[PDB]
Amino acid sequence: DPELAKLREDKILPVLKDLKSPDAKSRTTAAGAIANIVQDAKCRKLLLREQVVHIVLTETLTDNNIDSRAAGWEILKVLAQEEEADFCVHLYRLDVLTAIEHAAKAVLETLTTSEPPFSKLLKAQQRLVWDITGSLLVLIGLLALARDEIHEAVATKQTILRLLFRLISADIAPQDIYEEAISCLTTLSEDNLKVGQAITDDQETHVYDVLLKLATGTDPRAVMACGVLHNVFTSLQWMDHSPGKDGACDAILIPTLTRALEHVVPGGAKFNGDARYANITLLALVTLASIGTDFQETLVKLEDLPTLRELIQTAVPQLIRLSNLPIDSDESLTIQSHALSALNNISWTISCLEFANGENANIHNAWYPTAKKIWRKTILPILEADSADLKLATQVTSLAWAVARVLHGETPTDGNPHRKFISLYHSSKQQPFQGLGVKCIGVVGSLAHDPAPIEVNREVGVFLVTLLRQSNNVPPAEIVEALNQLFDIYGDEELACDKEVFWKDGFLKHLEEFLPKMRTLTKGIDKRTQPELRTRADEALLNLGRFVQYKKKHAP
Repeated sequence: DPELAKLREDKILPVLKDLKSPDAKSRTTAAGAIANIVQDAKCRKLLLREQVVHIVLTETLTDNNIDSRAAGWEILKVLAQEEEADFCVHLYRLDVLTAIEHAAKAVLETLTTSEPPFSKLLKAQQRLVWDITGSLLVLIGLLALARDEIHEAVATKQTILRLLFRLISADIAPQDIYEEAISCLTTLSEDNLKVGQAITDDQETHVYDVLLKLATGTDPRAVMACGVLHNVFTSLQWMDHSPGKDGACDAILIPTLTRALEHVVPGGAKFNGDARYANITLLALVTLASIGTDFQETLVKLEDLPTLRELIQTAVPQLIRLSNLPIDSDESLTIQSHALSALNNISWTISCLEFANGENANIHNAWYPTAKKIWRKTILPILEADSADLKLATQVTSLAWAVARVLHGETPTDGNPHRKFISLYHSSKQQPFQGLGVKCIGVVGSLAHDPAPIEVNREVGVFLVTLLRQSNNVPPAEIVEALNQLFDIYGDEELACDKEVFWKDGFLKHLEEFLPKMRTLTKGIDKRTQPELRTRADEALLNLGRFVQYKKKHAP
């Protein structure tokens, strides 16, 4: 390729010689140059071919001049932001974490020294320190997110943690730096024991107390603090069933998060006069969604369940309200999506509990009427409105499935929701257990249980059986869910749908006939690559055999 040779000749080779040499404008200038050169795919790749990282790690970063070190860190930053995660793995294998640790060491020295105190430095100098800090914070987050192994290595770098704690507790860095430090620590504290411990055991800066005061009060950064504290509560297992210092758990954060949601209204979401308050709103929703997942452990292990209690009484009403706001922008659509996400997580967690035989009766009773309200106030209104967005259809269907799993035959029939989900099912196929197809099958089967009307049961039953008869374009995960739905609905000879549908419409012939196709398809699922699906398919194949013999034994 001759166009690459010239491109290499006229923008790559020159700037690299600039990156080199004794001085030193050229280095921040190199960097700034690369910040835009790096943006082009073809220019970025030539630079990597020209060994820029090796240069930066051996020369630019180890330079006595801070203007040079700053330029070096900027270059690694923009590269990491543009490449895939494997680039971060590469920096990691080159031992970039030791260099980051050394730079954070120097930053921390400069911020805490009285010789001279940081405030007494010339503004141009303080800015370079912020330049570098900014680059480091971004890099640390990207690296942690690239691989679990790198995340754990970062957690062992006590000096990185101390820099974060100091930036957060001293509360004297510029706004963007404080926010990036909060965001970085949020990333590092997610599912990480060592980080959680470092935060709660920090008696140099008492970062945990600083965070706790902020999360609980009226500072506009309350929600940011909440994000970090929730991550550590889950990591350390500070929960309802085993509270942390002074009873600490997710429940103590829910008020602040719910408070953030009442400020959202149809009309004003983000302003220039009010910038990125829009910022609190989505962070609150993201945190609420994470709590909705994480609190599963308390349910397994409502005076003793304050988090569940706060989710039902305080959070969910606002989530419902936000889920159904008039859309008048992209912000309102993003907000609706984030609200559905949190509702979904909360609702799925509760529906995974065993309720038959009067188990978890207290939770069931506390939730049931909220389940019905979500069905009526969120699900139905979205369903009416033939939105073509599959993302939104996927979310509403996922939530509906979660809710219908609790309601079953008591799910409202208002508006014939089953027909819309079946219709959604077919339309999706015209544009593994997380597929939209599976979700449609799940919700529709759930609402068909006795005491659903017989014709609701019949339309759903006939849909499910027709998947078995015409399974050419039906993936295994959908077959497995369809079979399981059928087992749940027609397993009882004393229910009206047994004689009035199962036997009358000849479902048995079609189930029995499916068996060979089921054997074939179950074997086709690779155990190495899809062990969870294969396991569920084998169980369904076994139950299909059992169900067929049972129905024959009880044939009318």
